Amino acid sequence: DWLKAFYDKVAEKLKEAF
Repeated sequence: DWLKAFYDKVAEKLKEAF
């Protein structure tokens, strides 16, 4: 579940970025 966690966490950082 930590991975489902790194997934949304990756789209969040990339969301702010661009």
